[PDB]
Amino acid sequence: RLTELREDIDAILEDPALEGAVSGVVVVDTATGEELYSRDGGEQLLPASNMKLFTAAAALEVLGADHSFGTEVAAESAPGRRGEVQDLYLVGRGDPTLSAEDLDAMAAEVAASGVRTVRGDLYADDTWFDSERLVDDWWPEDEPYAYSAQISALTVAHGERFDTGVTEVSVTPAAEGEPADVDLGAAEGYAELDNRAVTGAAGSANTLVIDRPVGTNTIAVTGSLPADAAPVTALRTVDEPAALAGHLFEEALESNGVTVKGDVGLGGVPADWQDAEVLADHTSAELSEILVPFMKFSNNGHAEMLVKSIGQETAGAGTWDAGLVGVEEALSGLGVDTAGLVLNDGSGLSRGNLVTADTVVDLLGQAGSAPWAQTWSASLPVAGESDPFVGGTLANRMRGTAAEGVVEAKTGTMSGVSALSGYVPGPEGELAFSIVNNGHSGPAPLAVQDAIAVRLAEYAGHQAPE
Ligand SMILES: [Mg+2]
Ligand SMILES: [Mg+2]
Repeated sequence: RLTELREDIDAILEDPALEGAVSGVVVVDTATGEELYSRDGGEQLLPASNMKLFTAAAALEVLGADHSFGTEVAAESAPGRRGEVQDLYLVGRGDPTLSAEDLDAMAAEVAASGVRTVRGDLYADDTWFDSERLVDDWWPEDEPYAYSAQISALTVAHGERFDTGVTEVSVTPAAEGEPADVDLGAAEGYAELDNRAVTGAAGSANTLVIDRPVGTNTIAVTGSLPADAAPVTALRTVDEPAALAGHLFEEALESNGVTVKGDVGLGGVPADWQDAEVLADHTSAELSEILVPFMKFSNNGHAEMLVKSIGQETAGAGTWDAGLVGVEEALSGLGVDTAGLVLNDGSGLSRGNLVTADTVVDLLGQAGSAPWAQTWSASLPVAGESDPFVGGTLANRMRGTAAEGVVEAKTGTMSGVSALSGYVPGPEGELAFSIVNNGHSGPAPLAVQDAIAVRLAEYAGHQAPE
């Protein structure tokens, strides 16, 4: 039965989609330690989003499953008779799930604590992390897109997926030949609008492009939207997530009867504030719950914020340098051999990252026997599951195969990089596998990945749901 599987995987790795690609494929029985399959296991390869596996493990190790994140509002002193304060600080400590709703709830707390007037300015404080918004080797053309959002300790998360540092742009067609209507969402009044888009004739081609040109906080909309087209919605990043948070909080204050007379900007709580008055605060859900939308949907901002939070925890430095060393140390401390790990970020977006398939499976084995194994396991996309919060990036892969409902694995993709690594829960024993592909010139080898993962599921005794 073992030689059957090995022959089968060997035949899967023959697929012409892996023409000129390197592939790290390792399968280990986690109960025995038996190496079921190993090809190019020690080879160093970009992991893409599989880097999140290391980040998630480390974050659970360093911060704990029960770790939560805080945001607060501070004035130099409490409001008096007149209910007045001077300057006001919204302070973010790295909550990657901070919503506009949470901002409104804090705005109400500010109101209810007796503030009627912010006579000075409103400042957005994200100094808990450094102001290095983007990893060096990340590509500037990626910057407009949600997965490349700027990293800040104070950032507003959009939606139930908590996509950080973005706004939702809605483009609605008007009459043919009239400008399309562009609604900027949260960044209305914050980001700049450059709407050059038109409504094309009904039945015409949709050529709508929504950009944020590099180094601006302008949403540039170009192209044409057909008169009869459904509205278009896209997540677009903004410059300075904290300042958008500031802007949104300003509106939340005005909405809860708090008049803000000054300006909204970045600034940190001054050193010379002896006893800052916390007028509002908010506590995130615990990391174990945050791990779900992070890992299911592969949230890049979450990963990076978690690296900086690790940096803060191990070193009081909300920093990639410190956080990445913190990941490496936490992984070593877990028994993981990190010899082949090059860490350049937490998300796996950076092309400076390296792993080996051996390292991943090493990690999977180590994570499996950890006190947080289950929260870690629960965060992983489950093959073929319809519920996006269950199936995540594997929602529409391996449906109607033995893998459906059983294989828990993290996906990874970008140009010339693809990865699938996780567990195949066995009525035999729990298998761990890592499939990392670099180089392939055409379609990502998702069917190869699925083929292996399906074969492993069958091998572990599973059968396709019908
Ligand atoms: Mg606004
Ligand atoms: Mg099943």
